[PDB]
Amino acid sequence: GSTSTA
Repeated sequence: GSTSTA
């Protein structure tokens, strides 16, 4: 799993 925001 991965989650990234910007």
